[PDB]
Parts: sequence; C-alpha cells; structure tokens
Amino acid sequence: RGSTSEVIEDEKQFYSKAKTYWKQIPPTVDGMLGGYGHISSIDINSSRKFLQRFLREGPNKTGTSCALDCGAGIGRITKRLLLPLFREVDMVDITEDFLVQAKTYLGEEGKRVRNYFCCGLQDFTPEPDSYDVIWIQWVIGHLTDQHLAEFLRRCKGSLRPNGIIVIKDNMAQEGVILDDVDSSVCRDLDVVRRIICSAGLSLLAEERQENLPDEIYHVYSFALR
Amino acid sequence: VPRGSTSEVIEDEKQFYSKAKTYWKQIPPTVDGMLGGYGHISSIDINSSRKFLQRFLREGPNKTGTSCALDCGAGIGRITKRLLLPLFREVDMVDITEDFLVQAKTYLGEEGKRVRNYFCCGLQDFTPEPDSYDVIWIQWVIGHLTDQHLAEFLRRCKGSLRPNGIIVIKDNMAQEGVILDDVDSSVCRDLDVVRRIICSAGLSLLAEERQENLPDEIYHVYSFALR
Ligand SMILES: Nc1ncnc2c1ncn2[C@@H]1O[C@H](CSCC[C@H](N)C(=O)O)[C@@H](O)[C@H]1O
Ligand SMILES: Nc1ncnc2c1ncn2[C@@H]1O[C@H](CSCC[C@H](N)C(=O)O)[C@@H](O)[C@H]1O
Repeated sequence: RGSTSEVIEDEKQFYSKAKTYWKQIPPTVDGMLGGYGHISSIDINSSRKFLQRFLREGPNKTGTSCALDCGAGIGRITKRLLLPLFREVDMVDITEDFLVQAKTYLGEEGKRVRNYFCCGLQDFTPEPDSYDVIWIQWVIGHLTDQHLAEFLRRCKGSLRPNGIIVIKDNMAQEGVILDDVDSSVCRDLDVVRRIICSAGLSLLAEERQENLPDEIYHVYSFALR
Repeated sequence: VPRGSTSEVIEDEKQFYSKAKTYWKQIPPTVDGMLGGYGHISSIDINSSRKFLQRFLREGPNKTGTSCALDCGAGIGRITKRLLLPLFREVDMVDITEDFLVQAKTYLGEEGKRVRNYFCCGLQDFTPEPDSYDVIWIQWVIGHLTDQHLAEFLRRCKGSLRPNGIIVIKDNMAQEGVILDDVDSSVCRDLDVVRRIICSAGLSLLAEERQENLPDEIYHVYSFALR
C-alpha cells in the first residue's frame, strides 16, 4: 500500500487506539523509546550535530530564542537537545500524564518551558511567527497523510525568519505499513518527501541515522522550511 | 527428564519464600521494577488483557459483574490503575511488599480512592472473603507459590467469587517442565503442569490465550479464564 488511506480502515479508531496505547505507557525514557532507552544518547548526539549546523552557519542563521517539541512525551529531547540551545521551549503532546511527568523530569531547566500544550497534532495550531525550530520526532506515524500535510503547513506559518522544521522518524523500505500494536504507520522516503512537498516546504538537508541496531527501521532526519 | 512439580526443584520451602520476600524488598516501586526491566511492554499487556476480559463482561446468562475485583500480587497497582479501576466500581489489592502498597497510593492517583482494601500478605496466607469478587486477577506471581500453596490459594479464590465470577491467571509458561529462578526465587511451569494445578483446585477453563507481540527472548505468556 502507498498511502495511509489504503491501510487505515477506520480513521476515528486509528486516533483513539493510539491515544489509549500511550496513556498506558510508563512515563520514562525507555517507555518513550519502546525499550530502546539505551540508544537515547546516540540519537540525541546525532540530532545535536544535525541541528547545530543550522544554528551556527550563516548567512541567514537560524535563531535560538524559542523551539517547539512536537509529540514531546516526557521531554527526552526537550531536556538534552532543546533546552540547552534555546532560551525557551514549548511542548505539545496528546498524553497529559507525560506533560505532568515532564515538570519533574526536566528539573530546574524545565522552568524555561514556556507552554505545555496537551493536544493531538492533528488538532494543534502553533502560534504564527513564534519558533526558530520546530522538532517533530517519532510521531509523524500517528497522523494521516492529509493531517500530516496540513499540520506541516501550519508549522511553516509558525516559523520565525530563518526558522526550520526538523522531522526525525522511522522510514519504511517501501510503501506504508500499519503497526496495529501502537496504531501508527511507517512510510517510505518517497511518500514522506511527497507529503513535505504538498505542505509547501523545501528540503534543506536529509541524513540517515547511523549506529542503530540492525533490527529496527531506518531513521532519517529532514530539515525543512 | 523434565521436572513435573515444585517438590522436585525447591530445596527448602521456608527459604524459597524468604528469599523472594527479600528480593522484592530491594526492587524500585516503579512499572519497570514490576516488569523486570520490560516496563515498556505494559501497554501491549494491558490492551490484550482488556480484550481478553471484556468477552466475559458481555450481557448474557453468564455475564461477569463489575462491582469488585481483586488484584493479586498487585505491586504498585499497574494493572489496578490501567485495567481494573476503569471497569470495576471497587478494587482490592494484595501484595507481600509493603512499600509497593504505600507507593500505590501515589501511583494510582485520584482513581485510587476506589481501591478499598490494601492487603499486605503472602498469597499463601491470604483467604479472600467469600462471595466478594466478580474478577480475581492473578498476574506474574503464580511462580512464587509452591504447587500445594497455589492449588490451595485457587481453591480459596474459588470460594470468594460472586455468581458468574471468574479467576484470570496471566503468567509465564515454560516450554517443558518446572524451572527454578534462584535470583528472584520463583518457578516457571509448563502448560501441562499449570493445567494440572488448575484442575486439582476444582476449576475449569473458559478460555486460554497466548500473549502476542512480546520480545522473542522472554518466556511465553498465557492467559487463562477460570471458574
Ligand atoms: N496525535 C498525536 N499528537 C501528539 N502527540 C502524539 C499523538 N499520538 C501520539 N503522540 C505522542 O507521541 C509520542 C511518541 S514516543 C516519542 C516521544 C518523543 N518524541 C521522543 O523522541 O522522546 C508519545 O509521547 C505520545 O504521547
Ligand atoms: N508470595 C507472594 N504473595 C503475594 N505477593 C507476592 C508474593 N511473592 C511476590 N509477590 C509480589 O508479586 C509481584 C510480582 S511483579 C508483578 C506485579 C503486577 N502483578 C503487575 O503485573 O504489574 C511483586 O509486587 C511482589 O511483591
């Protein structure tokens, strides 16, 4: 199958089952990463190198005043990637108890989290002209093709000048594959690039994550604006 | 050959129980502690348990009630919080580790106000009140009882069931025999042994189901619904 419309039988249930699944996940790094908490550092260190080139290389350098963490969970990325690099961070996640745990997990530096938004991305509108970086990691599989394109268009309008959107997520070898366990899909590169294009975004950089276990989906980062 | 009963693998019953009590006393009161480092599989487990259980809550001549459940070996209340409290008006918990029951008060949150009794007792010494529970949930703790104590506990659970009540066992199953884990001081039994014990307790199987989507390296997990 080549689209979510071909693999999702019931859209209302696709979303309701996903919300149920994460409501039942322990609010921990290993819970966020499906038992691969031990590779969080490998992930974060690679993301930081990917991101830092946009924050330090001009002309038209990306700014560091505010970032948005989408599907942020308990704040694994907010804690170790975003808060050290941005003066303020907003978080949005559908699971309220993860945002509650984030207040504890993030500690003293979490005081610089400006907004905690409890909302599904498909229902979320980031404020216009607000974010230098919008980070979307391991959650795009929870939106339909159409809702993903529409959300990315809203994100584009929330970027400050020189801002970027970063997508980091699992990529399927071919087609669009439904995971009936957590109620998410995985898409191949051509599908994702097509959705990015439909949202009016340009691809600035693309990089495959190295040093991951051989058994898991390949992971790619895309920088967009 | 393969061993067929705990009386072939347990050298000293008093020490089998005392070692287990000491082991759990030093486990963190967290979902990852409850699940032996596999905390991330909790939602897979809860979704399967709910689908398994809801079959028996359907309207009909044998419909299981929703007034009260008992969570056996409940730990901090992972199952009470995610599975049982949403479906039953009240829930009782029983566990040998006091500080898990203390932590439960925090872990369960506002809905924890509907937890009625917190029993701090080994299952082998616990006698639930007759005619009190619609569902008795026994998950990942049967390996901590001897064959004789498990059969007897199931007999006492049978007496505590309301009309149309059920007992659910969900636990690790060995491919063959009875295998001792001398770290946490528990056994893992094969399906034939477990079925033998269930039958000796005067219980019968309504349903039996293997748990899907688990990591390949761990013991297989089965659910049994009993009355
Ligand atoms: N429709 C949706 N909208 C917003 N968040 C969603 C969502 N569906 C699932 N989620 C959230 O997406 C997260 C996936 S786990 C990944 C967590 C985080 N991005 C990290 O890398 O550490 C969970 O926190 C879950 O609550
Ligand atoms: N003899 C015994 N009687 C009652 N509880 C016991 C016991 N031996 C061990 N336990 C308890 O059994 C639990 C095993 S961990 C499983 C916890 C819970 N059933 C869940 O699935 O989330 C621990 O909480 C431990 O304290």
